Amino acid sequence: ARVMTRGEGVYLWDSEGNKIIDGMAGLWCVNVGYGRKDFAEAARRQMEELPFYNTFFKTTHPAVVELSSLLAEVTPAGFDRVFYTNSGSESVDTMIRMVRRYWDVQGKPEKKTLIGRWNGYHGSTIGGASLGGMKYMHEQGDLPIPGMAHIEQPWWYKHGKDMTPDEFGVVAARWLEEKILEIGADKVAAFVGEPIQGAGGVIVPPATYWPEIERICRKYDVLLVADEVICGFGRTGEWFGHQHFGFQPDLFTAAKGLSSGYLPIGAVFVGKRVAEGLIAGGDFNHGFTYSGHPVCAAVAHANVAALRDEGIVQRVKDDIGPYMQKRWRETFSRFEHVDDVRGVGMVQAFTLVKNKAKRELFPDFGEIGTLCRDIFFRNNLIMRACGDHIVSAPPLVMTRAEVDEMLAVAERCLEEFEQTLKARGLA
Amino acid sequence: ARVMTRGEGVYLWDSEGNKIIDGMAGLWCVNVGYGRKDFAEAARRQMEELPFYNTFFKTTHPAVVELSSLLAEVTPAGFDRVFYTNSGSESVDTMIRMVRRYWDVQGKPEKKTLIGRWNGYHGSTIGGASLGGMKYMHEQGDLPIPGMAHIEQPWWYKHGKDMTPDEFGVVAARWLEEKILEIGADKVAAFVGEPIQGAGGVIVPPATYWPEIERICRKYDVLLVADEVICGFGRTGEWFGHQHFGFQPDLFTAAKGLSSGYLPIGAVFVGKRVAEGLIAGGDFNHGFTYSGHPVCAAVAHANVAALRDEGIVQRVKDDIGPYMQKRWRETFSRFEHVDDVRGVGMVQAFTLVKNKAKRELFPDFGEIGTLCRDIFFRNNLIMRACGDHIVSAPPLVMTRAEVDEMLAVAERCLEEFEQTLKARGLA
Repeated sequence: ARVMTRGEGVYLWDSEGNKIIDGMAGLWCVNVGYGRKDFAEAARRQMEELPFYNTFFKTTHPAVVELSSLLAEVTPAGFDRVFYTNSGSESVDTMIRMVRRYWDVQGKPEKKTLIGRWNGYHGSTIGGASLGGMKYMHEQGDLPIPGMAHIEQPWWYKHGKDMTPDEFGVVAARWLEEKILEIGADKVAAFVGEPIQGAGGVIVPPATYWPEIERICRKYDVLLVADEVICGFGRTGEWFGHQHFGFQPDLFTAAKGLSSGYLPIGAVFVGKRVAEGLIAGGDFNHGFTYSGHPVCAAVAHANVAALRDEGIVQRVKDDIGPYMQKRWRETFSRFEHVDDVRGVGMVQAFTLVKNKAKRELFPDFGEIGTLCRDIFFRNNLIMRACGDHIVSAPPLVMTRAEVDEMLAVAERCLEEFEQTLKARGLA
Repeated sequence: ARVMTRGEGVYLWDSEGNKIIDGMAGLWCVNVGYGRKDFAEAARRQMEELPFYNTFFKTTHPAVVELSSLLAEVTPAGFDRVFYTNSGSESVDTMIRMVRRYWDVQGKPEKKTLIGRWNGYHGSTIGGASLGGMKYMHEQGDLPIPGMAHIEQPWWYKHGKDMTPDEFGVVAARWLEEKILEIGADKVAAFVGEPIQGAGGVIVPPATYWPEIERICRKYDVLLVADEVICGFGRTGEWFGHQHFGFQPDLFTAAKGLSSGYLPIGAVFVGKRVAEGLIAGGDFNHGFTYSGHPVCAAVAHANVAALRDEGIVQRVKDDIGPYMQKRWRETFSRFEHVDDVRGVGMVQAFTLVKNKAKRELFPDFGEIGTLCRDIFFRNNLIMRACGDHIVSAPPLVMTRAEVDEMLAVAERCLEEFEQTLKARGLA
């Protein structure tokens, strides 16, 4: 009977008048928060004026031109080429086609294999699911399609053995070199990864990881792609997660965080090297020119402008981010069954564990996470479980009072969670 | 710089006040025509009120519920299960995954091959391009992905030899039986086809074709899938092209015709048998419940309501359709280098040919269509060239005056085109 009635800021309300804290910002994407009535006006105006632009005209729709110009002001130097899509999933599928076409154009038609990671998520298309490494997605299908390979994820809690996180980062990155050499560098087109793995559980790699991944890609002349599905548009305090981790990808993909989810959209941001190679090839020219639904572009422009002009991204970096990260660690580090408390900017997580001292996970990874999640939900807090990882990505506009409000509810729920563990003898 | 400034009804206007006739309704999809300010109000209202619906609630967004209920009132019996997407390309990719999962659930994981047609078009994803039969899309890669096969298209003008269209329909459909038997029925999941091939040049199959295709699919336990990317939402005078051709697909895919292109959207309409088979599996349940961007759904609802309530689809069947078809044939049948004048409802075409009597096509199929297309554009009429086929699919609301206006401009260009052939000695 429970229906959602409205949203404002970080809150949702139901038909019974109950306030719900959205600690996940819809699908990790409602970065400016709920209730942006100004976006509705942007959509209305664009649709009344010119919701279409026909290819009969050799020019680009002014709404799309304006969006691309704003994006160029906020994206790293050298990403003047943007190919618009309808979603993060389509962005990934397009990027796969682009990376393969680039090598064809270069006269290296064998260079077609993309390398991803286990527990990596890259959307839901046949191609994206194949690049992804989600156990259940490959489990129930014909995946992966040819020319896809996977390396283990940089999850220190599980795989670190006796290494420090920094030592482990180097070893985890070197799995890419090992895989490139196993396949043959001349068969490898790209490595693709989320700066922080989102759906996998907010797996935050060690500081040593991305620099070594980047060194390895450059050494073997393999393209480097960041999937900014979740880290894009201010989530880490930088505009894009790759900026936080300090690597410089050749292309990066974006999902509906581009519009804070208010209309469906995505994009592939294409760097100078690949853009020039594809422009010589010619078969993405239609897309580079005529991609982007004008009404969706108008909403995304309003959203990106708000992110910049209202100082929202800067505020994550300098203000609410450090506050959230400190408070997050203060709140959860004391629990007997919580470990690997982690996060940066406005994405954060922890893992529910059987025994901290032994780094021992619960068996049937996910059962305990579901149990904890159900408690959060009963208490009108949205934070999700990915296996036994608990994850949070609230709207970036969250105030310190709202941070503290959310944490107080979560803290109460964790106390309940541990009581239920003990009472069922699983502790 | 020639820029588009506005659209109304069947007309587009440029920056220099020129009135252009859109004989193609955007991407074959602007079915209610341009200037629908009421669609803008629907989008505004939905975005102000509730543009999101969170999975925290186990209910469906009211705008999506309302859209699905309306669609069920106009779609064929048995398609109560709809899975929304952002585009026709995503619909196809989703449909491929569904068809494969359905057989997985039935305990037949070997039944994975989908059969399409040469010159068939099913969107731009890796999966869709592989199912499609566009030669250039394939060799611009290492498509198709595995588990895809193709049969020849039912194009009588080229492949009919000395059969009548109806004899040829049976022959062209039996190519499917041949391919199923070659592969083995136990390895074949589905046959997929556009009721009329759109991008392939409005190839209209003989009346005998679809019933034979259906007989074959049912005999060999192969699913039958209609791609309604272009035939959908009133184009043939029926709601869907499969209804015109009198076949019952097990699933069918839709593109942004669902919203007349005003916002990006698509859908997979899933028949009772496949829906029941998937609901047992459980892994499209999230999509079946939570698919559909609510703002896009509100615009699509307004569009589908207008198509029904303003009598637009019925008018194609009983009124403007017959008129267009009669006038089209009256206008083009007389020309020396025009043959196979064809169409139904508001989709129509012809083929530019070297010699009618010999059914001889121009060499380098495409050069000639382009030169005819160029004349059309110079005279501010948008009709598309697919190889040497000239195609038209105007907004369904086009009036008799506008039909005659359009054909008058087309006639002048064809009168011109043939004069230009001789002057080059290509005639």
